[PDB]
Amino acid sequence: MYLSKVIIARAWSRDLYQLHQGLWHLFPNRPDAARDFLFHVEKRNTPEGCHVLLQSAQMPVSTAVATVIKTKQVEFQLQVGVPLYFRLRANPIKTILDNQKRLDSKGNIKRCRVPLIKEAEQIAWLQRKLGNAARVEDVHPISERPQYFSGDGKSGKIQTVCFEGVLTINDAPALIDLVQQGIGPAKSMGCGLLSLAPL
RNA sequence: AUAAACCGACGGUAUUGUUCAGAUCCUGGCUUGCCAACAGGAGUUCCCCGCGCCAGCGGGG
Repeated sequence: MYLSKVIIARAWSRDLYQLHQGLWHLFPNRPDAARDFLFHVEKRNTPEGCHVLLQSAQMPVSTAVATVIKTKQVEFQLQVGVPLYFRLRANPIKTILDNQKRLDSKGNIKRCRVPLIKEAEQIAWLQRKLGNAARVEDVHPISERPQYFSGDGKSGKIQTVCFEGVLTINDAPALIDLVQQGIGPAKSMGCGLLSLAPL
């Protein structure tokens, strides 16, 4: 597992799709299939590009558009019952089936993921996702701008929520699994990266 | 097919050498951009795949 800080040129950073496709070229294997990586956008505006915190299973190699600043080999050593700081940009949703009777490819009724617009439901979603791995001691749900994107031929939305707070570890391997694999949908759109720190 | 018809105005040639546009000059003095203002109602968020479905839960992009 490798943790890095990467910057992407503005000309290759208009949509989250462009961020994904641009970050992709740091690991040349086809088809891996991958992503074996997660990332979190901290600064969105140029120059030089957009700053990103990239967790991966390989060592990134800088390209023309994607520039690595620092790289780290890291082993998460988590102890039980220890208070920690956490940050997680996530996509809290509810899969429901459409009030409009739109049709998918199979001729059945289409489903839609909808944002949870109430704090209680978001926090409930969070502690639910964590489960027996950890218990949320304190949480700040930061409301973000709705993100839009393009490609391949579809224009869609990703409403994100940025959780920042304190938690306590109950089970370490489960939490390591949560960090490594990611939490929630839109993992390719810069969600699911759980960042931890000591207080 | 007409004072028409047939029917070259043709050949040869550096415009050349010399030349500071120079010296003098504050654009200065006087100026509030002020008065009024919840962003809140909203769970739609576009494409696949697996398992559910008076519910929905996930995995990819």
